[PDB]
Amino acid sequence: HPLSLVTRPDLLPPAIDVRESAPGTSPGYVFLAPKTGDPGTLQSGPMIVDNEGEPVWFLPRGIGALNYVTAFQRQTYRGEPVLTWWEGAPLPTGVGVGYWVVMDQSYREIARIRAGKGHAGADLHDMQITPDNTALVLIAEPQLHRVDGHARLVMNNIVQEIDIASGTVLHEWDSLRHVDVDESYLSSIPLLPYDYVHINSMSVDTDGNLLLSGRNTHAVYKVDRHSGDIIWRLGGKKNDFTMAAGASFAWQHDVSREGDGTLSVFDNAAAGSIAPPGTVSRALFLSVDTEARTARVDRSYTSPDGLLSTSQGSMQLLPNGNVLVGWGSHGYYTEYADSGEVLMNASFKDPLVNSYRALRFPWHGRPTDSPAVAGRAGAHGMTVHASWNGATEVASWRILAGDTPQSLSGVKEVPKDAFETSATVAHTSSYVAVQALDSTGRVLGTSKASRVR
Ligand SMILES: [Mg+2]
Ligand SMILES: [Mg+2]
Repeated sequence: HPLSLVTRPDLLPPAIDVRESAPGTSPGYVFLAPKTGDPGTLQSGPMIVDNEGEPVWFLPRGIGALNYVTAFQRQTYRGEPVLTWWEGAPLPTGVGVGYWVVMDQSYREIARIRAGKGHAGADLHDMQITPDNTALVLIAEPQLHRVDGHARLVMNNIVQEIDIASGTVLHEWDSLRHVDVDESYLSSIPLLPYDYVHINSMSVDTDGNLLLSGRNTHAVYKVDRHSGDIIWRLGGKKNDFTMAAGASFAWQHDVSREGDGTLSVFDNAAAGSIAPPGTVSRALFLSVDTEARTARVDRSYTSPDGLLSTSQGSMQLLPNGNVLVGWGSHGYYTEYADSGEVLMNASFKDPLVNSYRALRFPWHGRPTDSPAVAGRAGAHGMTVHASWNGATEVASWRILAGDTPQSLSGVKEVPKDAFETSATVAHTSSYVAVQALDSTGRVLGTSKASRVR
């Protein structure tokens, strides 16, 4: 697991093993938020890696076990590509109270999305920036609710649509207001708040209505954007559609409408003893017929390692037709072709490290700092180390050497082959520096002059 970096001893990004990387893997980078279940004694935060698992960007923003990072992905705000992730405190039911960070391509925070007034914070499970520059945020707050005549404590879910610039709440959807408690499949703990629906995904369908994934009800709800009425229920105790054998899902995550028209559902299909022997989690693409009220499996993708993710997970349809799956509780992620052939299979070197999602996006990082450099003298001469956290366009490094910071001269150019590239030179100098070069040889940035040690 994380070996020391010479130029950045403050960064300890988790290591990843790519057991298979066949040709045809979609371009772009993989977005992860590694965590040690929670405080793991290892760094955690948003991470961007390449197809070899080598880190491209890593930002430690963990605060022990009182405040951690999850649900890292790329979104679009005001037509510009941005980074979003969640930070906050965990709760016993597995939900959290926190906020969402919005950061630009220069890696500075440009916005922070919080729950509306009157609520402690937003839940960690999902958040979606709409093309209307609004925020779909999930609030999970305990409320007293009369079930079977008994007053009980239940885990209510509120979905708010919030303008980013003003923070004003434009729409609000109360789950206890449309979904009954006895629709849940989860057994009742007498002291814990009854997490009856446990929404973990929010998506906007092609018609503008909302698609909400209820984990503990095994159901997907189509909600009118304005009136808040439930259009239909897919799965669960009040299912509107006819299901085949393997079309029914359970404890599912990450539901969205795809370009081909199918509905994507990550069927975890199990929980942690609170599943039939042999079941595996599967990535589901379903064709739903609203006229006949039926839904069948278009295609499904299973793990080559026979994994059964009891929680978390993600799926993504890539532009070339590939399917990228994040196995959630299991620290694996797999990219398939349409035919189901495995193109990329990767896992964290530490088995205790996992990520909520594993998504692929193109990214163009423009760091506002300078490259980091370090030089160590020796018998051969000098060994020069170079890194630039967040830089995506660096193709090679130019090594500068000189006796004074003002008399630096270029001695050697080497390709970038890792997050931190190391190269030796047959000379010994008093100062070294590096220049990051893109594929055409244009200079992207220059490090400070570093005294050789
Ligand atoms: Mg989302
Ligand atoms: Mg998805």
